[PDB]
Amino acid sequence: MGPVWRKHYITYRINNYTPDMNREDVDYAIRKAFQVWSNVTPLKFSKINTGMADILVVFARGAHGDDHAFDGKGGILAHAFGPGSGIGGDAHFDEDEFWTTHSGGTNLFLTAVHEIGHSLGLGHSSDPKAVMFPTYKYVDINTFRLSADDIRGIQSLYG
Ligand SMILES: COc1ccc(S(=O)(=O)N(CC(=O)NO)CC(C)C)cc1
Ligand SMILES: [Ca+2]
Ligand SMILES: [Ca+2]
Ligand SMILES: [Ca+2]
Ligand SMILES: [Zn+2]
Ligand SMILES: [Zn+2]
Repeated sequence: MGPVWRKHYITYRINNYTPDMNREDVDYAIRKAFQVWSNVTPLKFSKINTGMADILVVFARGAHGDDHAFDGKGGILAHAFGPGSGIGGDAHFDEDEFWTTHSGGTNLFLTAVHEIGHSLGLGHSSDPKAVMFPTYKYVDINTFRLSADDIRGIQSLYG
């Protein structure tokens, strides 16, 4: 009749690669960040460095055409949205910061999971084990999973 994707296919693209780390690490963090949600949600993501994508990962520094935008080390870690026009879909990371794969300062992968969840279309959870929250909490990329709470939120992407 019939169903009915929303999306099904999430083609995504990076615009530039942060010099703080080597490119492979950069796409790796984001790749894995994507892959997280792609495991729990039926959303079938695909990074294409060449072609047309649904969403775009922005890396700017300071004022990039937002009011708040940026603030160097701290403040906003990153800003992304799903269900909105224009910018909606797209995910803006704090390039001005010094992101790390290891625990270091801020973990790229960690914030990425949060913002990429926004990209799917997630209204901020209220649980500290959940990653969707507006907050930040150091999580083991060893243990690597989502919270039961968070899992309800993400299943809410239908509906
Ligand atoms: C889970 O990873 C995160 C890292 C930093 C933040 S943040 O508190 O610095 N910040 C960015 C963010 O929440 N993006 O979705 C919100 C800002 C309002 C302080 C949030 C989440
Ligand atoms: Ca910042
Ligand atoms: Ca967009
Ligand atoms: Ca940087
Ligand atoms: Zn922005
Ligand atoms: Zn957020």
